[PDB]
Amino acid sequence: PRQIARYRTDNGEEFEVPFADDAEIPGTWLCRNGMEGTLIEGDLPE
Repeated sequence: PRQIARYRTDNGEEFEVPFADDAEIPGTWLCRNGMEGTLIEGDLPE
């Protein structure tokens, strides 16, 4: 989806990253801090 994705890091810092509508949004992504932040409700867990 074409939304601004927001990954919250271990520090609680929220990270904004604009994706296109062709891209799927996961709840983990390496951020500019060097930590995989968790986007608030994203992909489907197994």
